[PDB]
This record gives sequence, structure tokens and C-alpha cells, in this order.
Amino acid sequence: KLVFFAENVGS
Amino acid sequence: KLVFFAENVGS
Amino acid sequence: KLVFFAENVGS
Amino acid sequence: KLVFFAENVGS
Amino acid sequence: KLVFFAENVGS
Amino acid sequence: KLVFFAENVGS
Amino acid sequence: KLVFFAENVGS
Amino acid sequence: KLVFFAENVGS
Amino acid sequence: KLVFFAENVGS
Amino acid sequence: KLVFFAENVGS
Amino acid sequence: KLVFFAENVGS
Amino acid sequence: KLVFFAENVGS
Repeated sequence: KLVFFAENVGS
Repeated sequence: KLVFFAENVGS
Repeated sequence: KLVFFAENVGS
Repeated sequence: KLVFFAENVGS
Repeated sequence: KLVFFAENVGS
Repeated sequence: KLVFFAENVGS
Repeated sequence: KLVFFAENVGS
Repeated sequence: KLVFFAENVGS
Repeated sequence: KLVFFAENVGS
Repeated sequence: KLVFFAENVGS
Repeated sequence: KLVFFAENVGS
Repeated sequence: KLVFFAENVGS
């Protein structure tokens, strides 16, 4: 099992 | 059994 | 960005 | 994006 | 028995 | 991309 | 900027 | 980019 | 498991 | 069994 | 930048 | 098992 999550809400 | 899921709602 | 993979296969 | 595969075959 | 799976949703 | 092969043959 | 990765795969 | 391969073949 | 988080609200 | 996963969301 | 590889193959 | 992760948010 493998899970990747990325988000960019950077200032 | 194999399951792949991907979604891109990135900001 | 979400990527998920799961596998259960005899090897 | 969803991809699913399942198999039960004697080998 | 042999199973191959590949996916490219790369950023 | 999915490739599956299974075989049960006496040899 | 958030990056997350988790994996549980026998090796 | 995901690549998966599994095999169970007597040798 | 791996988690990375970065933010820049610097003055 | 072999699993490869790569992602590039680098800043 | 994320690169993951796992393998369990008798040798 | 091998995991590589790199990020550059340097000032």
C-alpha cells in the first residue's frame, strides 16, 4: 500500500 | 487484487 | 495531488 | 483516475 | 502468474 | 497499462 | 507547501 | 509515475 | 512515512 | 514483487 | 521530488 | 526498500 498527497497553498 | 486511484485538485 | 496504490498479489 | 484489477486463476 | 501495472499521472 | 498472464500447463 | 508519503510494502 | 510487477512462476 | 510542510509568511 | 513510485512536485 | 522503490524477489 | 525525497524552498 502506498499513498502520496501534495498540496501547495504557500504564501 | 490491485487498485490505483489518482486525483489532482491541487492549488 | 493524490496518488494511491494498493496491491495484494501472491508472488 | 481509477483503475481496478482482480484475478483468481489457478496457475 | 504474472501481473504488470503502470500509470503515469506525474507532475 | 495492465498486462496479466497466467498459465497452468504440465511440463 | 505540503508533501506526504506513506508506504507499507513488504520487501 | 507508478510501475508494479509481480510474478509467481516456478523455476 | 514522511511528511514535509513549508510556509513563508516572513516579514 | 517490485513497486516503483515517483512524483515531482518540487519547488 | 519523491522516488520510492521496493522489491521482494528471491535471489 | 529505498526512499528518496528532496525539496527546495530555500531563501
